[PDB]
Amino acid sequence: MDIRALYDEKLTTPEEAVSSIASGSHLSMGMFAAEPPALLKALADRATRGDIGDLRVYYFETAKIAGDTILRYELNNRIKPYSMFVTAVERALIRRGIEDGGRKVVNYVPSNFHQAPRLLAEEIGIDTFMHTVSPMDCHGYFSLGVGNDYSSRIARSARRFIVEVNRYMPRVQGEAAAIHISEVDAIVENHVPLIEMPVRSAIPEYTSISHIIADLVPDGACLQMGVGALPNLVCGVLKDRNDLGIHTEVLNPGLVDLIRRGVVTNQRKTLDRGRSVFTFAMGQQEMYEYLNDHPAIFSRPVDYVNDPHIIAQNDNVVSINATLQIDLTGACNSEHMLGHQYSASGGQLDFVRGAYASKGGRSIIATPSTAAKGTVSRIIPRIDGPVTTPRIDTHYIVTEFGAVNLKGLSSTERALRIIELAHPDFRDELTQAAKKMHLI
Amino acid sequence: MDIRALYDEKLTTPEEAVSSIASGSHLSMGMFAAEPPALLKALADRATRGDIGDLRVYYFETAKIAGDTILRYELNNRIKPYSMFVTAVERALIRRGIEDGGRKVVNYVPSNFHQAPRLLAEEIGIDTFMHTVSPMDCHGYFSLGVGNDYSSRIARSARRFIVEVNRYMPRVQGEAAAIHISEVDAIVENHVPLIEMPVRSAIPEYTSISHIIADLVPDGACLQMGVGALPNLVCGVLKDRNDLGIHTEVLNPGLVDLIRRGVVTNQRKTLDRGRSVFTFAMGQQEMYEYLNDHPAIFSRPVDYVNDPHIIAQNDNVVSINATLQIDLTGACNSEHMLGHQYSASGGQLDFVRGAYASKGGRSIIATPSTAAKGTVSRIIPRIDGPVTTPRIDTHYIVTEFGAVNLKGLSSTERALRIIELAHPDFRDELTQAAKKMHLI
Repeated sequence: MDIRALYDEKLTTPEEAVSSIASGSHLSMGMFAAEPPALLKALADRATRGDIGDLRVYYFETAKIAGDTILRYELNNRIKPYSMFVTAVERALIRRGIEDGGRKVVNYVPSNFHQAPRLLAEEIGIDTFMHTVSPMDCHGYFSLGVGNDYSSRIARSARRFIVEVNRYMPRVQGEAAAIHISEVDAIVENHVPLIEMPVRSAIPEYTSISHIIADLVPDGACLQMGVGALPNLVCGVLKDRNDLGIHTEVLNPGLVDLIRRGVVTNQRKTLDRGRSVFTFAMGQQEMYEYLNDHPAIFSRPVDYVNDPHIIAQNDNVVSINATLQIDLTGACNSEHMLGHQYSASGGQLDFVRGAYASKGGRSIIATPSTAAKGTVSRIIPRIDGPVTTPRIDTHYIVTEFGAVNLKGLSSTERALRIIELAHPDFRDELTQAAKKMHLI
Repeated sequence: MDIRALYDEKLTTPEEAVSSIASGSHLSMGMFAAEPPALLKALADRATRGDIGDLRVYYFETAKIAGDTILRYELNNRIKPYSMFVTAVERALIRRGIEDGGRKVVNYVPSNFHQAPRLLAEEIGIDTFMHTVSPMDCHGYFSLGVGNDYSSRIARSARRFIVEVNRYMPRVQGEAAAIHISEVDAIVENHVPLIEMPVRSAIPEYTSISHIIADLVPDGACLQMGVGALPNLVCGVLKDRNDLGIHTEVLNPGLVDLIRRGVVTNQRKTLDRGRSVFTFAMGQQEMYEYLNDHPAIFSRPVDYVNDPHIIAQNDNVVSINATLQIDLTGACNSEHMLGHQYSASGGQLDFVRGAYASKGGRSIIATPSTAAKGTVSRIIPRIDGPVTTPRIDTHYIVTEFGAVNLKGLSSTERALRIIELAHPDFRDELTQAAKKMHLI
């Protein structure tokens, strides 16, 4: 089996590589940084030329890469976004559509991220899959790098798999993370830095928040850190710990810093002992570079990583997630769009459930108590509509004013303890609302 | 070892049995038919005489026995309902309380039923547990009979366990279903028929619904279903099947009929092969008598039965649940009280999740399309507030007009297909609503 010959055989231009994708078919691509820019630019060009139509693209975790190519508003009639998370890119599209005669331009597909591999392969069906990969090694394998998720599965289930080789994509070890040249239909090469998450600055509230959380992290904790600035930054208060583990949905810079520092050994885990487990990674160049050939990091597919039964196997799980609002029932909301709920597709609830089921486990959902320079309360009477984390599932809630374990508390006990986590400026107003709702 | 000597030492009157329960303590009891009428009457009398106070009662599945005695409105100032399900009994109390100067008289404790054993025993803590049991056998064991649920844990974890022996309570085999006299603190005897779930008349829509559902059940299916005329009718249609299995939260007369007919054999199950598994039972005298000493019926605790990971290990699970409303997003609502959501505490979602995870599994949620002589649609634009089954979890929905599998469908595809399950009188209005909501 000659790999070098197979490679040359499949190597081609972005233009020719995407030239065969059928109108009326289903396409998917990797998450975030994995989105292949050369391939997506060439696909967008096809649409611009009017050479493809009715192409449904099903995907999670949008990046400017897709935002600026296939997803551009002008192509919305030809490349139809079947978005499975609604992010800043989709929010902008949706608002533009509303302005343009109330046009629906984003087709949200409700789902559980943890079920994405089966949903895409079996319910939806994907004909073409495209993903950035690390360069082929001397045994004929590419790596999915920062992506496993549903990507490992759809790379195989799709009729055609097209890869974009990028020397900047780290070579990552993981379950089905390695792709043999024989599993690939076409190859293009494009060496450019991976897209980064924005770096964010700490706010004063994070000191209290991080301090409160630290007191809640037991010896040998097995960490998951949710998306957002808060869990990424709170991670740093654990610099002084030892023998921590990682089993997380998203691998972020804060977690990788703990690995770098030797804080994370993974020696107290039941599953994947000795290796930090994640399903996809987002960060900056320093983090991406560090992942390359790292023998103590191991990606796994999302249907493993985000299975609460699997999460719970490891003792002393600590899940730290952020939210946008907490209401007086103890329900939480991470959705930016008022009156909508797309964020429930995320893996937050998987870890809320999984951490609580872990022996010695704790789920923490945290937020500053206010927004807009202290003028807006993030502790509210009642969330408008369907929630992200239901009140029956919430475990620990934290603001800069303290922590409350909600499990086993009555609705009266909950409302009273939650009001005390609000900023003093709002407690009277919240107490009256609770009275009106008959929560107390 | 001398069990008759132990029985005689522990045997007492209901009045004496409940006399040492502390004020300001936590009491729990069995579910439904499990509630002990003589003990509960004696406890209520104790409150009436002003001899106990600040007694919190934590419980699920209320029955007339509880409503008639301890839960009587007039005793609300001494015996505090910390209800974990809100049923007809609590709805009546809540409404009466609002009328009576807007008083809060029921204190809902949000939870997952599947976590009840741990929540009651650990976060909440139970000082006294009371449960009706079958007569002591020659080895010194009583059976919890109709109830396992969280009862088998709390009978052991409560600081005192008081039983009410009733020869009408069947001797049921199960995991931790049998409790030795050495584990019982006091005994009273009260032989009276168990309370029955009322038999309700079928509505016309159930004929079509039971056939659509039955068409979705293959031979070898492993069934879970609720109580009522509809499930009874479904079981009626299923009388022609073979080698069905049972793994259900509640065991009902319909399922027991299939056992009696030899339709249910449990030979195709992966877990508990050969035995019908349930966590509590509700029905009529004929069904209760049938459970007595049945070697092929096996109760198990709710943290096993309602664990989606456990449910999913059996192939071809079919979960059949009812709902009150379905909205155009595919979310379902089972809560009777407008604007509120107490029904999410029930096990419906456990089985929605577990059935989908099962190999060949299907979760079905069914409702007639209208209410009130066809004047009100049960298919609605949008549920008012938090839901029972989230749109991200719904699998199959059914009305008298057919069935839809929602998995993998966009918001537009869902709305369009769901409207076709609504009564013709409402389809135009629902389509308009869908457009306004920007679903389509």
